[PDB]
Parts: sequence; structure tokens; C-alpha cells
Amino acid sequence: IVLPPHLERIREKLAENIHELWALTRIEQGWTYGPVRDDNKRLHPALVNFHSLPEPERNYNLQMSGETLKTLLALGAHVGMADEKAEDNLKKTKLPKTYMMSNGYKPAPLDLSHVRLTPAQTTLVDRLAENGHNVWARDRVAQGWSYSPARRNPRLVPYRLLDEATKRSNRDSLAQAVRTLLGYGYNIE
Repeated sequence: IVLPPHLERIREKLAENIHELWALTRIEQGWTYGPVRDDNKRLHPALVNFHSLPEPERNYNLQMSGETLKTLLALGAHVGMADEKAEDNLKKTKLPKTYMMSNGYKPAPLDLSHVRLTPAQTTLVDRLAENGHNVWARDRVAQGWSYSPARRNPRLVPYRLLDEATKRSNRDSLAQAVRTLLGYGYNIE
């Protein structure tokens, strides 16, 4: 079931904030920019503005954001605009210059400190995490979705096989995705 047209804008904004959060998480752990990945020196080429990612990487991120939204809908959630003023009123987290990369990129995820999941929303985050298509893309160090010798990609690790710490990282990523939607003024019921 394709993503409804009225959720296409939020698919883009969601992917952008997920990238900012991912980049922050990496930079906290000592990662810095370089054009070729180096896991010993912790250099990563994705520590750039979202719009400056290679098109295939941007497209993958948009696909993953869209599949969070489609999985919410498959779980029966009602997702719709409720507060048209919320987006204008959003602010970004202002990090110190110690978070800026050599290319001038500094992450600026949304300040969602005011957002509080309702019980039904907490339950939807839990059901997203437990859904059979949820994976940890271990090489991307990120939550993602897998929707369709060796056919399967073992590096997309099903949630049910993760150790507790990585389950917690995966679930928290989905919590921030849902809180991002709420921050932009969507109700989720």
C-alpha cells in the first residue's frame, strides 16, 4: 500500500530530522567528516547537510522514512495534521562549535523536548519496534525497514536478534521518528 499523497511532505521532513539525529549521535562518538569511510579514524562521508548527500543515499533515507509512515498506517494508526501552527514554532537544537565538521556541517536536530507521547502513541512505537520488518542496518548504524545461495542481506539484522542495547537504540530511533511527526503538528491515534 503506497504512501498517501498528503504524507509526502512530512516524509521529507522526517528523513531530514532523522539524519540530523543520526549525525549528532555519530559526532558525539568521535566521528568526523571524510570523503571515504574509515572506521578506525571514525571518518564518515555522510556527515554533511542532508541535501548534500549523494542522491542514492538521500533516496534510501526517504524510502526508510516513508516505510516508518507506511508501517504506522499498516498498524492502523490515523495520521493527520492537527496543529497547523506547530511547524512555524519549532526550534532547532543549537550545538557548540565542537560539533561542527571540517566542511562546515553542524547537526541541528529539532528540539522536541516539549513533545510527550500519549499512551496509544507509546504503544505504536513499541509495535513499530516489534514489527517483523524492523531491522538494524548495522553498517549504517541506523534503524530501518526491510520490505521486498543468499537472497537476504544479513547486515539488515531483525530486531528480534539484536542484543538489548541495540534493541534500545532501534526503539529510541522510532520514538524520535514518531515525536518528530508530533512536533510538526500531526496527531497520531
